[PDB]
Amino acid sequence: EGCPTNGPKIPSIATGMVGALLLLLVVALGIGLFMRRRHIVRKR
Amino acid sequence: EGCPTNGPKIPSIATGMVGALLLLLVVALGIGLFMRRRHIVRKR
Repeated sequence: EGCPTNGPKIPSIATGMVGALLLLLVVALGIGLFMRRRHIVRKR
Repeated sequence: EGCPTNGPKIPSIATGMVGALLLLLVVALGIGLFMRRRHIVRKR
């Protein structure tokens, strides 16, 4: 209105939270599928 | 010197690349140690 008042805004650092979550899910999918596709043998 | 010239500088978005890599390594360590510590049984 007249003076600078902090409101509902997100900083730049937040970028790390988004990219982290996104990639996190991507990595999880890669590993899992890797175990499924890749065969497995019983070893003592 | 006189006019605005782009140089060797990094934007804010880069923050996502750093946090992603850092966390990525952290998560990898957690999972691994989890498998090592946690016992395992042979199941068909």
